[PDB]
Amino acid sequence: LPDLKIEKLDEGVYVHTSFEEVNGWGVVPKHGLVVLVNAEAYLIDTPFTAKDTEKLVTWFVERGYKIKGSISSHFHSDSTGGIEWLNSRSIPTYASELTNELLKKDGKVQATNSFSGVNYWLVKNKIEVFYPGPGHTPDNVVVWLPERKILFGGGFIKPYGLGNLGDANIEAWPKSAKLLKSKYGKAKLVVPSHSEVGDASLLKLTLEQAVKGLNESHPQFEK
Ligand SMILES: [Zn+2]
Repeated sequence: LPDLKIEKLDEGVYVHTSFEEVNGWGVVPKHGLVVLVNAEAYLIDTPFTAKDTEKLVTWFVERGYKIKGSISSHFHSDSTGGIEWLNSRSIPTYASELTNELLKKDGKVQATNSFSGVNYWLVKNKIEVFYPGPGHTPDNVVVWLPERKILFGGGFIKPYGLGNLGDANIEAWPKSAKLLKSKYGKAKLVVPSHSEVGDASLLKLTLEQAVKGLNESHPQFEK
């Protein structure tokens, strides 16, 4: 597996990329963010492993930016894998009430802090968590950075295929995607879990991919 990567996306916004091997297919990249706010650091999604989470946190902490919290966008391990490590270090972790209930049901360690409702400000004026409704999973949320107009979309953003439908709600996804598109059409950058970073157009494709999945009711390179 490739080493953890950290790449600048905007002033005070970094994409962290961690990797997981899929059996006989290959390595798949997972994107999250580190957002620097008021000279402190916040994780948007954790890496899959405690090792990568520790590497990521210590990297910023050593250099003078205290880790103040992490928010996980949904219950899947690619978003929550580092919660155990963070809790073990007394670093505040956050996830929605729905996400914590799914973690609990799945026998996974929960975030220390939860929230509910459509909007939740993790940092006032600077980090907003938004629940568009069920889609990729029943609990999926997105994270908005109003100062940079950057949206972390995570697994909800599926411009080129809905992917693993094991936990998806194909019935609700179109309505959720419509709501998200209407809410953050102003986004300059949209960050998906695996696919390439794009512009607000990703919100359109997702929507059309949702409405097209309903009807018909790792990446796939075969063509
Ligand atoms: Zn997922």
